[PDB]
Formats: sequence, structure tokens, C-alpha cells
Amino acid sequence: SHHWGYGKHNGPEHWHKDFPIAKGERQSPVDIDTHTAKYDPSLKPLSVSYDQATSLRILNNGHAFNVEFDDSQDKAVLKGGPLDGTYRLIQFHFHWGSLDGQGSEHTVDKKKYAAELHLVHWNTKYGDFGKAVQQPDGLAVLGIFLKVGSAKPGLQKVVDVLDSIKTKGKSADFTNFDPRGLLPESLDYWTYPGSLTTPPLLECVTWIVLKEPISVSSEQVLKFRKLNFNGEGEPEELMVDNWRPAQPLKNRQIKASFK
Ligand SMILES: NS(=O)(=O)c1ccc(NC(=O)CN2C(=O)NC3(CCCC3)C2=O)cc1
Ligand SMILES: NS(=O)(=O)c1ccc(NC(=O)CN2C(=O)NC3(CCCC3)C2=O)cc1
Ligand SMILES: [Zn+2]
Repeated sequence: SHHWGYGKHNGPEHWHKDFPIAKGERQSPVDIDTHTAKYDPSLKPLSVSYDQATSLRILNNGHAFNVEFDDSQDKAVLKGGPLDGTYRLIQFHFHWGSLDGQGSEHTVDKKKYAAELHLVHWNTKYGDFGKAVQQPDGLAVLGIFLKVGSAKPGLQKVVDVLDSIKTKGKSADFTNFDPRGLLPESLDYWTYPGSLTTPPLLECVTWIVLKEPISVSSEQVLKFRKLNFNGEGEPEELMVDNWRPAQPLKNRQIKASFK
């Protein structure tokens, strides 16, 4: 069974033994060299359409927490930019650090942010998420950096439910949450072809990483760091540093949406 994690004995440097694609040609995350990334005029306007998003549940899966959506219809979709066709929102989650100076998966000129939000979408031409992850253009993940400063009001409903999902396998109702409250003002982005950043590390993702970080308060991210990797009644292992470091760019170009 899956025994991967983020510790010294099961962390990113071990994953390749059970998931050899860990050393593949389009792995994520990567460092975004802002000087090398080139403006691409072929990129179409990005369309984030979350007006009808229907959140259902929040789950501690032992690696992060997922806010899950009803993806049984096109209620919340991502289109445009580098994408051909329609990608349906299925879940979002975060990666974060033990300290404000680390936590993001992508880096910007080697800068690590305190955390990174991943809004995960699947290409509806493949019918279901399980089929989509077997395709090179199966998923689109919208990545948003978090820095510590002023509170993000749209995050507080997430922060306040974390006490109820402290341990692995716990879930709670999480209806009527509007993910539009987690976006920054600008949709300027970088894009490149990559992978899931956790096992099974499938090379099925078009990454769209927003340039503008959101600000969250120290108090908000400190509540992320009170979650547990362990299950109920097990020795406490704080859920911190659940990020994979930058992987080799190999034969890839990062494109910028902005001049
Ligand atoms: N290539 S990999 O997927 O990263 C990878 C890395 C390590 C391991 N095996 C491990 O050492 C980790 N493992 C244990 O030995 N015992 C537990 C703790 C209690 C439940 C199971 C655990 O987590 C398996 C796969
Ligand atoms: N950090 S990341 O790259 O954004 C990223 C995003 C997603 C994932 N993995 C998944 O969503 C894993 N997974 C499946 O394969 N099947 C389900 C259960 C049934 C449908 C969805 C599931 O949860 C891993 C990393
Ligand atoms: Zn992620």
C-alpha cells in the first residue's frame, strides 16, 4: 500500500523507488526563472468561471486537506490561456511549511513562499478524473502563492473548520464555500507542462501559476500547521512541510501571459 509522505524516511527523495516517473521528463514543481520565461502572444485569455461552484466536503487525507466540489456537471470551470477545451474544478488544497520562509512547491527566482494553493481541474473531454490523469492534457492546476501579511477574509471559513479535521481520515461538511475569495486581483500567470506533485506523480498537468500572491495572516497559516499527518489516537506528527522541492526543468519552456 501507499506509505509515501514528507518525512526523512518516506519523503520526496524516496518516492522514485515506488514511482519511477519521479525522475521523468516533465515533473513538477519547478523553479520559475522570471528573466528566462517569455511572453507568449499565442496564449488566449484565461477564464476562471467559479460563479456556480458547489463545494461539498473538506477531508484531511494525511498529506493535506482537500476542499471537494460537485464535479458531476460544469459548475466551476477553467478555460482559455494555454488550455484547449473545458476543465472542471474537482478540489483545492494547499502545501505549506513549518516556517513562513518555506512551504511553496513552485519557486520564483528560487524564492519560496509560505504556502501554495492548488485548484485542481480535469479535462471534461476524458469524462472522469481517473481517465483524465492518464492523458498528457488531462488536468489543469491553477497555482496561487501565499505570503504572510494581512488576513485573507475568503480563507477564514477554511481555517475555522480545520479544528474538526485535525487527523488523517477525518472529513466535515463544507458546503456553500466560494473559492473566488482565494484569488488575487491579477490573473497574470506562467504556464508549463508538468505533473502531479505527489505520488503517483503522473505527467498529466498543464500548470498555470499566478504571478500575484495572496496575503494570509500569520494566525491563518499557524492554524494550517496545527493539522496532523497521523490518524486519531496516534502519536502527533504536525502536518507541516508537505511540499515537494523544485524538479529539473529538462526540455521545457515556461511561458508568461504578460508582457
Ligand atoms: N518509495 S516511497 O513510496 O516513498 C516509500 C517509502 C517508505 C516506505 N516504507 C516506510 O519506511 C514507511 N513506512 C513504514 O515503514 N511504516 C509506516 C509507518 C506506519 C505505517 C507504515 C511507514 O510510513 C514505503 C514506501
Ligand atoms: N499537488 S497537485 O499536483 O495539485 C495534485 C493534485 C491531485 C492529486 N491527486 C488526486 O487528486 C488523487 N486522486 C485520484 O487519483 N483519484 C481521486 C479520488 C477519486 C477522484 C480523485 C484522487 O483524489 C495529487 C496531486
Ligand atoms: Zn498540490
